[PDB]
Amino acid sequence: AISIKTPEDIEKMRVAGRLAAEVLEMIEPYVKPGVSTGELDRICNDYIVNEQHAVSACLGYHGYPKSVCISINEVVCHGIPDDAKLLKDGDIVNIDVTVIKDGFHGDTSKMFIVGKPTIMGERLCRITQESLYLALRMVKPGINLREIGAAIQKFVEAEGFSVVREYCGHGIGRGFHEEPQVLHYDSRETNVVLKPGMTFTIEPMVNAGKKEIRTMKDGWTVKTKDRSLSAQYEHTIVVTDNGCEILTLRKDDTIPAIISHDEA
Ligand SMILES: O=C(NO)c1coc(-c2ccccc2C(F)(F)F)n1
Ligand SMILES: [Mn+2]
Ligand SMILES: [Mn+2]
Repeated sequence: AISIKTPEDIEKMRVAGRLAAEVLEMIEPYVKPGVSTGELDRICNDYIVNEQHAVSACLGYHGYPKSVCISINEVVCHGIPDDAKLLKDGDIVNIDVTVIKDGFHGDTSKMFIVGKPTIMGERLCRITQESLYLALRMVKPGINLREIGAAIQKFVEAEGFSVVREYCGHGIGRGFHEEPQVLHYDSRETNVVLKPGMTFTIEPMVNAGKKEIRTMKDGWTVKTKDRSLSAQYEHTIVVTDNGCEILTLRKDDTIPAIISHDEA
């Protein structure tokens, strides 16, 4: 079933979501040419543990050995922080954070552009964030999750990009992954009517090239099959009585935290 969070549960999701957003805000001035993804991981984990008094949900997840995932360029997801992998001018890089605080999870990611943007890098990051934002503006009681997936896929494909099918957003709360599955494309299997107090993520992975992906021999790193660039942004939300509240909003987001469809 899909759990409906109590007001107290929602407040705990606000705290966890704020913490996960705050990791992303904290790490920003370290994301520069020449830094290793392994150092960025250590800076995040020390912050989560020592400052936030929280835990990373990534560490030990199915045996995953690091505290965040960092995905550069044609790495779609689950890039493993490594001391030998250096950021460089023109890179696009996703940093994906999940923190557990007081039993609740907050899950969020963004792209950073390192030094001077690529014109595809700029555009792929912007359109991927806008695909997330257009989905967030659709969330309100009574809409079907299926409409939202279809809208994201229409928007991304109109820009000549593709949506990765293997991964989806998800319910979230005391579990890192709960019902429902939030697909970022249209499917006949999606039939979920949203109600106030559902909490879930929207997190499209968008390739500049074709949709197919492949996993490296390391068992974790996922890349586009065509080696096109790939981008992702993720927010955790709660459905409210007339819209949604974005639990993981950052100062650099350009969508409001509270979206309401009442008035009109
Ligand atoms: O919901 C997720 N990210 O937003 C998610 C789901 O599984 C994972 C995953 C999968 C493989 C390796 C590492 C991870 C995780 F550590 F959780 F980020 N992330
Ligand atoms: Mn995530
Ligand atoms: Mn997620």
